[PDB]
Amino acid sequence: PDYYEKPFNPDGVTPGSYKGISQIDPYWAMPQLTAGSTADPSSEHFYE
Amino acid sequence: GRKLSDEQSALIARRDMEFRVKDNLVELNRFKNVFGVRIALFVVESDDPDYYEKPFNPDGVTPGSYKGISQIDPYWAMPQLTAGSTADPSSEHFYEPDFWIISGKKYHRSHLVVVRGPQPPDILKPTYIFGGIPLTQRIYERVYAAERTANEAPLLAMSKRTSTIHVDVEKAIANEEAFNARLAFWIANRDNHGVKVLGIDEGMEQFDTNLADFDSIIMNQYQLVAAIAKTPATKLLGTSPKGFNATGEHETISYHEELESIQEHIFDPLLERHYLLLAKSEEIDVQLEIVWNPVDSTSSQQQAELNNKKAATDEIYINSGVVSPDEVRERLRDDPRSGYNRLTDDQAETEPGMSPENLAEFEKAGAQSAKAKGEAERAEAQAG
Amino acid sequence: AAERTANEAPLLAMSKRTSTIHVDVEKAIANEEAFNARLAFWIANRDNHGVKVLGIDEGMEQFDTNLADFDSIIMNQYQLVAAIAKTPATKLLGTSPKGFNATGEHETISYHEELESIQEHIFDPLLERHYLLLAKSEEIDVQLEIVWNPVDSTSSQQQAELNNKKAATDEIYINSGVVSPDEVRERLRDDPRSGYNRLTDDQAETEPGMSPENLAEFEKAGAQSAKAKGEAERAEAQAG
Repeated sequence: PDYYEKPFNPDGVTPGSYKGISQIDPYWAMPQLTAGSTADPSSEHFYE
Repeated sequence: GRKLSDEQSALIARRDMEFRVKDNLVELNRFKNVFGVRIALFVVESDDPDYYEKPFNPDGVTPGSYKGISQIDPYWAMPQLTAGSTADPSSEHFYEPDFWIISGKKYHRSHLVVVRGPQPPDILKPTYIFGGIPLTQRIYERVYAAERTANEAPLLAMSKRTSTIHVDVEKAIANEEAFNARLAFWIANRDNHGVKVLGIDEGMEQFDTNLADFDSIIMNQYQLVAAIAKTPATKLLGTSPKGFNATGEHETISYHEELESIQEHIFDPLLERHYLLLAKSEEIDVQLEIVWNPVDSTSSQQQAELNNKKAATDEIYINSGVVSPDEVRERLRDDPRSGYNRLTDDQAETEPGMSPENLAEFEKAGAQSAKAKGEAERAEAQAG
Repeated sequence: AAERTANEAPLLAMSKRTSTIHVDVEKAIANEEAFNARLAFWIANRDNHGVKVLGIDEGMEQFDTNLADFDSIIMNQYQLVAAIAKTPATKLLGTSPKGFNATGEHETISYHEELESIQEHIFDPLLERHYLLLAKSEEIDVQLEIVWNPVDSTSSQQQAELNNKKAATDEIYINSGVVSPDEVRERLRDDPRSGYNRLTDDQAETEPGMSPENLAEFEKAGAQSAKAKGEAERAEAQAG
């Protein structure tokens, strides 16, 4: 029910589950920032 | 990956002949450029009243049902949006019209083939009624400007010089119908090597106009028009504009590349769908693929040293054994540009590298080897 | 800026020439509708070879505008526009701008360089993940990657002269035994620009140096060697 919410795992691929490619305009998507990404600049994942 | 027999080749050839495929392709591209969106419909006769309602089924084709291709102008059809198409941006078919209204008849999207020009953003799609950006909208203003600038020059040239004289107009209007007659006589008989006589209190002056700058403006406008249409000016105008280089080395390359892009994008899907439907309609149990001829066009000479260069390469390969005498034969047979196009059904040598000279030395080397082998054994008779 | 500057010139060309006449306006407004009629007749029938009659106290004067400077401005603006887009102007406008030399050799190289930069950066990760996920979904238990075709575009003459030069390289290595005839046949098969795409499933000779002429000289040298050795023992049969 929440596969996209979990982090990606290649081992979870169901045969025939792949359907196609979807592209979204920027005004339909709103990014969300967590406390982990804004912890300290020493983190490799700072500000995305 | 192999060549089909002659009977179905002739069948497909004639079928395409009475279907006017090339006309359909040309009109498709032309009206797509003109209107920004074009609709292609494939007519297939079925007994189901709602065959077009159901999504297209490849296996639903009945023999001999196909009839041809029809194209619909934008102002006849009316798109319709289902709830799923406008459900959420996550869908792969967001803002994709899944139904079209043509004179009250419903057609599913899968049954149609729609080609689009430039793609507007999603928010601008409803304004364009889910269509591409028209080229006429992009070009009409500049076309008008260029045409008006071109037309203006002869009008100024026709009135380049004006001549005026001064005279006591009171005495002129005192008794005219003779003053006018005299001046009309002068105008009628006016030329060089004649003398005009005036009084001491009058004068005469002339004015001109310099027209030595219109050409640059006209050529700049025409160059801009050529730039808008993504076509070299040497085709629209038939000559490079004045003062511009006419090397055309990269221009022809870019034009050929654009033509290849058009071939890949617009003509490929309709042709693929047509050929699939035709093959399924006439019991053709072979899968078909489309290969395009080279877009570059050359005169007879360039063809001559084109063919010779490949011929030289072929001899290098066959003597080295990498290729065989046969596989070059049908390669030449498949190429229509090759000079030899009336080939028979005869077959050449199939073994790789067995040239007539290579085959000649095949037996000569082996035969001498046996003689050499026996001689050593014959030498072994003595000293033993 | 470039578009408005381009649009300005034809309008000024339309309004290039201005003509004026000085008359006694008081008399003209004393009784018009005939002055207007006469002037309208003059405008309607105006051309060269015609003469205009004026009073002794009147005068006529004309003006004109020089429009020989717009072209350089327009081409400079368009050159800057093409510079911003990191694409040669010869493709945006179709020709090199006025006054700029048109060698164009290095600009094609720069555009090509930007082209494989785009190919490596934008297109590569999406397509790579797509192929990985397709392989996982379609139970294809083979690891695969992506290799890119050359970015340049060539004509028939250029392609033919390209293939001919490569053929010489193939022949020189085969005679020296660097590569095997099949190992270049497969390369010839996979090349898209190569004419030979109808190759069958047959396999050619597999070990390097074993060329059709290298066949013949091999057995003769091999066979003649045995003959010479046979004579060696035959010769030594006598003299001891």
